[PDB]
Amino acid sequence: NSNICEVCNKWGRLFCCDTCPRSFHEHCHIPSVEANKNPWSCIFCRIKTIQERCPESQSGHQESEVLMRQMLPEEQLKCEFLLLKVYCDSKSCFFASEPYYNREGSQGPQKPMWLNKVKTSLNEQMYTRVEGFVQDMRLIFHNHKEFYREDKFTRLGIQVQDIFEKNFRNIFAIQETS
Ligand SMILES: [Zn+2]
Ligand SMILES: [Zn+2]
Ligand SMILES: [Zn+2]
Repeated sequence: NSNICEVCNKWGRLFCCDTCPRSFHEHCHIPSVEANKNPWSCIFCRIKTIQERCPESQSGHQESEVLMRQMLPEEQLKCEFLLLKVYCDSKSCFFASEPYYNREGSQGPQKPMWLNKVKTSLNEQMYTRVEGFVQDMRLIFHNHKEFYREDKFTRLGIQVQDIFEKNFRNIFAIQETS
């Protein structure tokens, strides 16, 4: 197995996947690495298994249909994985914890949002449809773009949104378009 966490790229107290060479800190993995369970399979392995069991699940889909899906176990897992893929980018640090807004010439958002809040919301089964999760994720970046206006720091929101969107299209097998 790897000797660094797949998500944050640091060593420490790591839990090793039994079915691939990846390793994780406890709370870097999503869901948090399960207490017992030998063997243990990581979220990358669990997603791969879904795909292998239903090869047709990789045919293209319409985003509108994906968003209306109820958060049954497989959709719950796909959203957990998509959230984890965002945390895998180091630029996710800017969006992880609760933000505050005090900048001359800007007003903070009506509905603040951040990655750890989405993480808790998933853990607590607060989303009933995929749409709920995707709306909160997109809100994170939209709030950032709006608040930072013309400051070049706005680009961090663009960059992390692009990682989110690319992974959304891959995980949920959204039909390719120009
Ligand atoms: Zn980690
Ligand atoms: Zn694995
Ligand atoms: Zn089948």
